[PDB]
Amino acid sequence: LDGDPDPGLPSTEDVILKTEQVTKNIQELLRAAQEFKHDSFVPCSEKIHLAVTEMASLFPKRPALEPVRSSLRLLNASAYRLQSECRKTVPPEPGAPVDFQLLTQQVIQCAYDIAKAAKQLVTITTREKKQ
Repeated sequence: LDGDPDPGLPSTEDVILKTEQVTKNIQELLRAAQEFKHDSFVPCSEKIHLAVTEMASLFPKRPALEPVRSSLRLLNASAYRLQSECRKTVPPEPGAPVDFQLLTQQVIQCAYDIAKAAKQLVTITTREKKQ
């Protein structure tokens, strides 16, 4: 803990590496989709959540940024949706009941959303001065 909300970020570098790593984790989910790797979706989605939680963890329990407050909602929700979506994959036979075709669309939408959501977070830190 500390007290009042923070205007900017604690560590500039930590943020960059935290965001840069997020984009990479997402690529794993996308690449696995095009290569039809439902079994790789479980881990690919998990690794992505780590970057999301790890990044948010660096932030205080009470942010002082307008976009930071909302960004935490979409960011956290992004990793949550991907986990729940990937959680129900089609590792079994190809004739399974699950809609494998729809699965790829779900992971792509979530991955693309979380990936783009990071752009707004990385740009906010760079543009920010905290002086």
